[PDB]
Amino acid sequence: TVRSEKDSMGAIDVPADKLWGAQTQRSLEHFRISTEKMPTSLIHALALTKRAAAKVNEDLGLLSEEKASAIRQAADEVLAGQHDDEFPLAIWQTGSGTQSNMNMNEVLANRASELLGGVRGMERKVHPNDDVNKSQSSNDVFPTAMHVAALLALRKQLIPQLKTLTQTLNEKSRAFADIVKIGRTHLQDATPLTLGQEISGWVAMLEHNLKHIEYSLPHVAELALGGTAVGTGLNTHPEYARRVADELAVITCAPFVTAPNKFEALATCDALVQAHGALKGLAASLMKIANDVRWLASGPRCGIGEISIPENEPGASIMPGKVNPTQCEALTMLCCQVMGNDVAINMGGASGNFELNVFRPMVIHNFLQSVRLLADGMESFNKHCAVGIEPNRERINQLLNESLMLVTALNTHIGYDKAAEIAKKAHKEGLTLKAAALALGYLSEAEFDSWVRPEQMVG
Amino acid sequence: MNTVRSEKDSMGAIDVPADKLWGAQTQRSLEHFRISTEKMPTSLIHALALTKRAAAKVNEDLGLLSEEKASAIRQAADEVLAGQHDDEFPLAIWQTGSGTQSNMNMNEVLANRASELLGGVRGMERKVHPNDDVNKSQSSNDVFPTAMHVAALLALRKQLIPQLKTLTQTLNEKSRAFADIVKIGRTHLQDATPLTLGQEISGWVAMLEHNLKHIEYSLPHVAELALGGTAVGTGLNTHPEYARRVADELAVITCAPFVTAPNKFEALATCDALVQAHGALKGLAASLMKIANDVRWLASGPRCGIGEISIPENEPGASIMPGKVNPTQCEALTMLCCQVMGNDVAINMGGASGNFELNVFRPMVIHNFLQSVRLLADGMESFNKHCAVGIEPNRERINQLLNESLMLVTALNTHIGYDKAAEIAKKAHKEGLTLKAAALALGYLSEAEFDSWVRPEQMVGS
Amino acid sequence: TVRSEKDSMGAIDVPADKLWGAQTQRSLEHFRISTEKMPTSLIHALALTKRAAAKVNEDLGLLSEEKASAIRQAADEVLAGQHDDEFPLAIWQTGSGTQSNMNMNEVLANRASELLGGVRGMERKVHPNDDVNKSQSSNDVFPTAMHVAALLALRKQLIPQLKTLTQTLNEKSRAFADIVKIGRTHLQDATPLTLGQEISGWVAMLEHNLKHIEYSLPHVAELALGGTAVGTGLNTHPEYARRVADELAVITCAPFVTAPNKFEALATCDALVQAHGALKGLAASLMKIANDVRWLASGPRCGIGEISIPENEPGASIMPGKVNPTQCEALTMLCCQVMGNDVAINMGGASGNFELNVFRPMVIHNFLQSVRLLADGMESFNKHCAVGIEPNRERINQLLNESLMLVTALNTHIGYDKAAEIAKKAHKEGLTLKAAALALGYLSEAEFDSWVRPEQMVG
Amino acid sequence: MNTVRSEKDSMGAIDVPADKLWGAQTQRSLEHFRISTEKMPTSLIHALALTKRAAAKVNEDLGLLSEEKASAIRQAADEVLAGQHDDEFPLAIWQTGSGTQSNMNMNEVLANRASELLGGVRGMERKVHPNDDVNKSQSSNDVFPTAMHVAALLALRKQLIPQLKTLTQTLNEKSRAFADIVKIGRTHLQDATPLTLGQEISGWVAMLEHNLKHIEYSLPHVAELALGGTAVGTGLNTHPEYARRVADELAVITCAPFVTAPNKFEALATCDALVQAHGALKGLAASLMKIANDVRWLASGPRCGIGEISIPENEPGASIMPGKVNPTQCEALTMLCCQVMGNDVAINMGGASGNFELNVFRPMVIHNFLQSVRLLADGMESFNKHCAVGIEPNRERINQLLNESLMLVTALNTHIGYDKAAEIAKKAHKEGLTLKAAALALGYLSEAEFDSWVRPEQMVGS
Repeated sequence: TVRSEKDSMGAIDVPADKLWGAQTQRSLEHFRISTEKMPTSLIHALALTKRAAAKVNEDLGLLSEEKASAIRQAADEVLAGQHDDEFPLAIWQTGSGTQSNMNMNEVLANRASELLGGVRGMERKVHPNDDVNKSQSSNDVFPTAMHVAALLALRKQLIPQLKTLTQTLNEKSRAFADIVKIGRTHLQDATPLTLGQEISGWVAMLEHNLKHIEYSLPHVAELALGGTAVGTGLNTHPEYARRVADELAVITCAPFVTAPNKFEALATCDALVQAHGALKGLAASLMKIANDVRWLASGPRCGIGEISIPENEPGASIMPGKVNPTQCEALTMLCCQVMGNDVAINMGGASGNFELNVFRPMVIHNFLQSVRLLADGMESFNKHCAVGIEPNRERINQLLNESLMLVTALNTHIGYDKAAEIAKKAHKEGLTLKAAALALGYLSEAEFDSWVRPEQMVG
Repeated sequence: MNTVRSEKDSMGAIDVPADKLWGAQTQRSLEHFRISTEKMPTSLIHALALTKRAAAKVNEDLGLLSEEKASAIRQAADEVLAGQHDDEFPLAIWQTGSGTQSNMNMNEVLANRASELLGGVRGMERKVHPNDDVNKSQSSNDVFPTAMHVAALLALRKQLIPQLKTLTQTLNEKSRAFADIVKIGRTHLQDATPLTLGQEISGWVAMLEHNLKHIEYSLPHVAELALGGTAVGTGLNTHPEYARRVADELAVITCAPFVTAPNKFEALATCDALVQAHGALKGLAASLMKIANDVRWLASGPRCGIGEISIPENEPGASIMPGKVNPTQCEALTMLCCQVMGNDVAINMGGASGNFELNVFRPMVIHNFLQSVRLLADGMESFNKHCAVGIEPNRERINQLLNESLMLVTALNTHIGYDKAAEIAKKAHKEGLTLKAAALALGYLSEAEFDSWVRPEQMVGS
Repeated sequence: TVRSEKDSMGAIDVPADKLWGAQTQRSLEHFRISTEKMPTSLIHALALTKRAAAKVNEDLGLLSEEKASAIRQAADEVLAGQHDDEFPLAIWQTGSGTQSNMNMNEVLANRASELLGGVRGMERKVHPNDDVNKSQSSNDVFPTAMHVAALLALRKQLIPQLKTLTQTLNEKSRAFADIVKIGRTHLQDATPLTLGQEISGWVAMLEHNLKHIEYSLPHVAELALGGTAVGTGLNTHPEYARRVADELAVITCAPFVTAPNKFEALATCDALVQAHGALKGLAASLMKIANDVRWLASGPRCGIGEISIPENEPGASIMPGKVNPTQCEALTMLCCQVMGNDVAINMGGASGNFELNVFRPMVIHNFLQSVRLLADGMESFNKHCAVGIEPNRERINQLLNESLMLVTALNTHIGYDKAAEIAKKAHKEGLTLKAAALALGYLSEAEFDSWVRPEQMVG
Repeated sequence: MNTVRSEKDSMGAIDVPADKLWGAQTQRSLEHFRISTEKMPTSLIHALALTKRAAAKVNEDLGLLSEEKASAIRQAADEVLAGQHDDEFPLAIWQTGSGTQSNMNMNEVLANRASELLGGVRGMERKVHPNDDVNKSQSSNDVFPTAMHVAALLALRKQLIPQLKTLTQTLNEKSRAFADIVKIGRTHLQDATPLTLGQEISGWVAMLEHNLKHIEYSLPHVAELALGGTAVGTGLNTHPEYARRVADELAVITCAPFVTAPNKFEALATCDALVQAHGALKGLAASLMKIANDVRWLASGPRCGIGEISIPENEPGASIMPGKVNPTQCEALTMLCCQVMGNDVAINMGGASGNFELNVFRPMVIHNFLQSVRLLADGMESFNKHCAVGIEPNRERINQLLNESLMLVTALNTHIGYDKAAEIAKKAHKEGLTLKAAALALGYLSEAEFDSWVRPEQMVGS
């Protein structure tokens, strides 16, 4: 049931049906904190980092072709989802990510040994440190995997979902471009704008956010690998850093480059602090959009009720028309989460010392969570709410013609002071605008219905 | 004034304005920390003066400081407390992290002024000395945390708690006045089963009562004072009774229950009492945000929103959109509640960042803490007098919304059965009818039966 | 492989080997956001809430004994860990927690049906809404489960671990009460204190934190159950609210009470905002303690090096004595997490509207995570670091006698000005205190070794 | 002054101080929002004056405002910009959430002053009118966000970016000066393989260069101006060229690349540009915290810490502990970096909280944003001139730590083999010896061989 594996501290029992080794087993004894583990995206990024290092070590004559090929095949198995239960370590581990680095070194070594016709354990043919970790430190591997995971998740999950939601809202803005509704400022009745114009604000927000996120990508694409322990690259080949960044760029099809300054790359999480700044901006924009949708849909009788949204959940038959805006609630909740995650990231990023920032597992846990939340949240909100937004045209028109600020249209005809008098009149008593205007003899009713035209008041 | 006076410290001489009472170390800090515009708040300056006044009294009691000097120092401190020397404290929040520079600012101003009170002069011929006399038995390391806690506890007791109690009382009066006004409930922003306006306001009242208790629970820790720990917490070379005596003297002159900190190492190395007390303040900010939002949403309109209540109209804006009045008290309150949340993060970072024997994030921690107390106290005071005391129901609008909603339909269940009641609600919703119109259209009851059976006052409990 | 279950929206396929129903299945379609699910503590609290409601409904004659007993037995199976895979829903769901409430209603109904000799599915003998949810709303059930989970986790996990760590540090403070070391303020050489005194500061911090956490418990013990949809308790028995709080108190052995104001209980998360305030205070204290430990242990040659800590991880044989303070790193990282979690909670708690706060899954996700992190982190730091803190007595004494601030001891003998002169002398040149004092003739060397006694300088 | 002048708005008459230039709406705000002490910063007041000056010019160009009135309004605005009217702006941050009250403050002051410039008087007989003239073509809803962006962009361009560039240059000079000084590395706070002091500082330089680029990427969005959107974003009843013309005029008078916002609905409904730009500022705060901490830790001592570098000694403290000087510039910087983090949270909450056509958390957002810019700009300026320009290595201490560490042992591997080198390191660690002493004790090499083989200058790359 168990196997005895060894490190420099001695022997330790490891489950026979697992591929990790002594160091992973010790971490399981020493870091039994909560339930958060490395996410799949990070495990995959670590496997890609080892795959690239193995290829470059082979190219430089430092690692045999048979070992380099077996390591790459084992890494491909991780990427293919064959070893998810081989990565049991907590986020709340050593702050450099050493334990997860060793987790990957041990799993890949034991598995590559089997691929070469050998066995897992201390008789293995491939060695976690001398082979899988060759030319590397935990110090430069872990920030490399952080940036690989972050850049790929932004490119493959978040940005596509952001574009998809933007396109849906752009279509809605065009479809509702002629529907005049009442504006609200301070929650109070204002002047008209079209529903398409209001939605066009949401679209412009999402377009701006995309640009801000795109501006953060070049820094995230810079990789620490090759800085080794403290940034000098001592005892590495002078071409290794460029070569491994090039290999990661080839195998991921993403524009990874070696970090021009390895001291900044090891001592900080600055690229992720900055990139997460753009994500909390997106969270603030999505919060506003989600709130507008649920407030506009509120009712069906005692709120605003200007739009309808899809009803996705069942309800009591005695309560027809209570449609809780549950996609909006999920989205607003995750936006709060992103704001909190930003604070955790900022504290970790502010807290480097000398040659190494050792808040890294926590920083990447928060960062990748925010990406998942925003990407999946935008997908969910798009599919289950935004694509189905529809106007309640009768309710929109009823509210539009209730606003006393339609009196704006009378300025050019009878002057601001008499328009302000009609509005103050209708407000002080319980009268409409036209009832107030006719009681003052400032115009005829035909003059009113010809001059007060909301469709002419939207620019 | 252009003319200068030469003041000296152990590093040499520096020119200070001739018309000012500070000395060399104040001038060095003023010149070396030209960072933004935030200065020590008056509450903290007063707390520093109180600290020096108490130390002078105790040093005299113990025979360490002459009556003549101790009395002059206390007289100078009383001038500061009376508001006669606000312009003598020019230093930034963004100074040394222990607040040494503001400690020295008080030492220098009080020494120069006490010298004048003894018939002497300000400057290097002074009769009273900032270090040997005004700072006797003290370090910046125990003085500044003491002033922080004195300022914080007095602000909580004298400003925040009374304003919280006043706002709670007003809302309790409104809850009682509106106890019989049934309105539509809202959950998820959707129409829901009814409750009274008084019941809804009673929730706000209960929130403020709970917040008061949480704040009260934080006060004993803030009442613990570092004074007597001196440089590292050991109290080296101070009188064994000094720490208790100075806490007792501060308790006397402030009428507040200050005590000496039982562990001076915790008192110097952390801002933990303020981190915890600010936790209660951010709780209050979250409650006040919710109350303020309920008020402005319920008041929204006057025609295109909810409009269930009216609030006082206090100012117009620009002439564009004539007669439009906004819930500006609610907005000021929601804005300051956001500020308190951000201040909590800054405080938490400073509080988490002590090293060894001293936390040196102190000016920033106390700047944020006292700001949050001002914002919450003054904001509650303003919201109360300019909005809450004048909340009124719009009874016709409340009834219109309630009676035109679908949420009174369950009152029909006992009379006609669930199935017919649900059929009525479904028809009303699909066809845009009131429940009464749908029920009459189906022939399931008479108008008189509907009016007799559908009683909102029977659907809210007691 | 599948079963057809129904709700008011129609039929939907549910895995035959699962116990949930139509509403849980729909939630799995509509809320596919990230990976965070309800934690076990919350699932168990929900099961306890249903168990108590079933007992009270039976006592009041509203639910048959056979159904109430079967529901309680099913709930006990959940509490016994027999149904962990029956709760698949995301945190990022409806903001009231309706979906997880229905998840529990459906699992308990289908299972209780089997316990009565029936089947799962639409032919079941126990019904999720009419039976398992009787007298309840999602609106009052979910905040009840939040408070049950929070109070029990504070009482059973966090507070015991806090007391355990405090006791360890108290023992260390006593053991090192006579070891004089150099104080540091602003990172600079100060006057002496004992190592026991310095550790006594950590102890006092943890004692204060315990009191603050204890002060938060009475509010968390107040339960919303019985407020139903909006707080009025419409269509419930007048004794139900008190009875169900009493039953929860009996079955948990914790002092639960019914909330005196159900409107505050439904419309806010205030008790948890306040309780989390105490937890972020503990995080700030633990951060400081952990930082003191790792800085005091830094080295072994180019830092402070005043204490040693256990070495739990292997290292390269060529690098003996590099002992990374990995427990300190895990602890400081989770303290940053708690600070971020506090911001997320504060935003959710500030964001209630009218009768209901609908940020609840996110609030409780963060709150229970902070409890796990702090409780498990204190356990880990205690077992794997704090219990093994030891002084490096030679290094402590070497640094103690290096500080020029030992010149303080000369004030009472030769006066402050000449003491300040000796210190300014030793600082300006490259001399010790005694070399400077002898070169000035201010004292003999016997006078120096008799007057400068650090053990006499600690109070 | 006790004497009053009666000023009027649409709600009635109110007394204002006779010696002040503001009007009825300023007085109502002053009296109704007595909340704490934070007021509009001078940068924002100036940005409001610039906005009014540009609107007056464009309104004149379009034939909507007489030359005589437009010129007098611009003259009054120039007086504000010249610092002649700071005491005329008494309003709190904690006012209406749109900033209407400060919009009206500028309208009233400029109208009353422009009236005087035309030979008229202040008050209700004035010749120039706050609403019809100074606010022509405008709403508070587009004026306040415009002033926010004008103040923010100018502060970033004129204060923050130049100070960031200056500090970067200083640290680059230090990196070059110390390029040959090998020191011990530290990872996890533990002794690690060596690098040069110049390499370590080059990390700080690279951090500041990256931060500059991130800040620069945020500027185009802040340059977009809401002016022309009026009340809800439609620009109802304004000239079709007004929005472009006023952005062009602001670009001319500020020499900054302002443009009209392509979507006025986004510009009114959000503070998104400032939420994003502040994200870059909190990134800079995290970098500066790390740099400041490296400096104070490396300078720590002078005898019981690290002590690898020396920094300027700028002030003493109190006489207790004589001659002890603290890294006070580092402390001010770390404190303000904490402040920026908290300010980010307050900004994010305000930015997330818009509703419908207008975000009404604006005074609080801009208060925090401009504070962070002042803190970071002035803090970098202060840290540079009072600390960074004077960083110096303690060469003997650096060499002592390096040579007495265990981390040079790998230099022996190629000469005696890994196994003997590891044996030497293990013996040195267990017995408290230097590597040289352990190697000699084992008889594995000579002292001359050790000195020849163990070359730190060969262990740092290039």
